[PDB]
Amino acid sequence: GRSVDTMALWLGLRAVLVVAGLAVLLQLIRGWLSSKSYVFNREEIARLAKEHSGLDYEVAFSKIIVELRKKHPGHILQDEDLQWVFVNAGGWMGSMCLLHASLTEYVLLFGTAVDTGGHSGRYWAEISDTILSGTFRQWKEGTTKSEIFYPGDTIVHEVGEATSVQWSSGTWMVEYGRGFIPSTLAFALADTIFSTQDFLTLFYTVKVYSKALLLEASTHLSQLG
Amino acid sequence: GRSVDTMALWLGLRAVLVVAGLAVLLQLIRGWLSSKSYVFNREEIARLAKEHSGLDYEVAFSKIIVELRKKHPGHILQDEDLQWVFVNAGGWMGSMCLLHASLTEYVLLFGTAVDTGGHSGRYWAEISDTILSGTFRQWKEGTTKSEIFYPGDTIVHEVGEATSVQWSSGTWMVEYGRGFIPSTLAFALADTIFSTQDFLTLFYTVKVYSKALLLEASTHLSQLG
Amino acid sequence: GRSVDTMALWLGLRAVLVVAGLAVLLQLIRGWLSSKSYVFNREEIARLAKEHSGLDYEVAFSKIIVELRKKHPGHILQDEDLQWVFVNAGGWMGSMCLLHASLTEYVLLFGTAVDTGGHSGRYWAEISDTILSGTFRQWKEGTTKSEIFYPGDTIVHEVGEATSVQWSSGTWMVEYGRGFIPSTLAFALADTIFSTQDFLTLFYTVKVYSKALLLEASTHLSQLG
Repeated sequence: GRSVDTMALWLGLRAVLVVAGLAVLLQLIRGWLSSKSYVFNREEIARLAKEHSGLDYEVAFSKIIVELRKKHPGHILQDEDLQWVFVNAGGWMGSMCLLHASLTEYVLLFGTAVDTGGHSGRYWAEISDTILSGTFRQWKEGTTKSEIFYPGDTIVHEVGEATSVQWSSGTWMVEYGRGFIPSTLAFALADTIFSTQDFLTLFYTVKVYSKALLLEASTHLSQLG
Repeated sequence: GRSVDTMALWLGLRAVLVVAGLAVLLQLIRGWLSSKSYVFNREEIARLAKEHSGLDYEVAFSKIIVELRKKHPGHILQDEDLQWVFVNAGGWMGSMCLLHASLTEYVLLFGTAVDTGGHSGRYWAEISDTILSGTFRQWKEGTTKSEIFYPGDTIVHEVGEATSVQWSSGTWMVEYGRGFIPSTLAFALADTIFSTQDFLTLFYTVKVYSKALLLEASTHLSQLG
Repeated sequence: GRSVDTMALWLGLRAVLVVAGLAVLLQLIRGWLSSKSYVFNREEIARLAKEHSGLDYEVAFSKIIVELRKKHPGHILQDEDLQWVFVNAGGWMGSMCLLHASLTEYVLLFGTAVDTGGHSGRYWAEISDTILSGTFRQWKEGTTKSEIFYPGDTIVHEVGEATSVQWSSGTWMVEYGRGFIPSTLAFALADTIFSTQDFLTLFYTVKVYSKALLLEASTHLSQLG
């Protein structure tokens, strides 16, 4: 009767429960025990972006790239490899210009020229966004109220945290990520696979990521010999 | 030539047509013949929520939970099992606090602190939402115009109906569902599987559902002996 | 160590790269070499829609359908086969009324009664939208700025181009598509498969497409004999 169907549904739900829980456990294990060698730190990136947040955001972009190259030679992509690529993730749409990426860190310019919003993703990485222009509304898990952030502010999405994110048209920011960067890739690509079907954008995305990894390997080789 | 390719495409479309049609038919068969034993009714929930819709929505939440426990002992989750869980479904993002769930009914608090919107889902269940705060825009199938609803109003999403739904930031409501509740689960989880990749949220969701089912079974056992 | 994991990740990224690149190449090959026999042209559709864009959009809809039937008998669906069907694609939600479809062309009425937005899709087809009412914000790839278009304006989404699109509530337009129309179908259906789970909407969609193809075949047969 209804009791048997309730029992069966409960058994299936418990199966899904243990699957999802062990997936979370494996994410934690891969992340906490991942290597932690860092070229940048989030305070450096945030201070650099905040200093230029009063400029036009594209002038700021350029000045930030020049300063990052000056202070971290061999770790920022060259001009020929810079490209704006759409990012469809968690139900929102923006675009990125990747400057640096390794297994443990990334640096990029991010933003959107449309009003958009959705899920932030949940992964073993600490992400920080410093607003150059626009507005960034963040809604944290377990609460019924959200906060707006403005140019000059830095939002820190912490390890294992999930939020709702919402950007107004014309919102541009500098983003630094630290942790187990591969664990973000799935989230970064899901809407491309299951929603937009935009395989040229996927091509561009994996292309620039591979170029950033190759730059880091080349610099590591040149500095060890 | 083009005639043969047109014929082939038409054949494939007819295949998809009969597949989708028989899926709809099976949904109807599972739903209409599902059991219909009810602890609540939608008018009771709607009147209770409308009475408190002039309060702050969190005060209303608390008073509604207390009254539901008083009038339906053994059918509302205890305080230790109440939790705000994100809900990513149909392209929109909100959050729920489940109070009751069985095979045939559910009761929850729902809302969002971001502007969001998307598909309502289509399933064999009658859903009713009573607005405590915010605005709820509903766009029904087969029409070119939408309607806004305000605090104190109840929206009834009827069995087999599909709509577009849109909520402004700070919109909170009391939701009651009646029908074949499992048939909603797929819709409730799809964006988590194929968009957000947030497996800890999936864990939380199946956890609270399983707790609600266990409460209902425990109460059924205590009342039959 | 970290060097080996970096190498492995780079190898996997290169695999994804060549897969996506050859998918794009196959899309280009199927599209460029597809047949190019056309019943309409985009200037005709755009001029007809622009002429009536000062009317109420539903009066415009009707007058446009009457004129299209008068000028292209046997290529527009009859009244009994006209239906508003929800379209969930690329993270946005609208609705369409298909008037014409073949392997190489389509004509439909499109719009939304909710604020929505997302990815435009990327396929080997040239799409043109003439706004009857509302606003259409378009954000092109490789730029950090978007443009708003108003009633009477035509937006041309070109072959292989990807954009972000955003419509305000009450935005209605006339859409003409030219190219390899099947290559759009995946994008048109993805959110239904992986997000909304709305199989009755999928039924309606493949039903009207099949009816349009059958009309075109019937007219081709009646005109060749």
